[PDB]
Amino acid sequence: PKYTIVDKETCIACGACGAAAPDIYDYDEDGIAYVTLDDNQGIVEVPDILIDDMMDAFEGCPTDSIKVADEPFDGDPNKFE
Ligand code: SF4
Repeated sequence: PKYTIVDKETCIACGACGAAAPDIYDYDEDGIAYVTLDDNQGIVEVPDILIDDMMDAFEGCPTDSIKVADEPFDGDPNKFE
């Protein structure tokens, strides 16, 4: 499976990821992206049909703030660093 999460500390509120994958990423009041599937906890598996959109958003993020993994993040966007 695949899991995703936003490191909100490095996000620059550019708007690209919600356009590339609107069913996965949205923005808080401050314009900072988060994963709507699981309230940015990195615990809900991304549906198979959405993986291509997720990878588009991941590759397109200017500051490498979107994370992807094959194992849950359990709330920590920096788990795999
Ligand atoms: S693409 Fe990256 S920097 Fe831009 S809003 Fe999404 S997470 Fe933030």
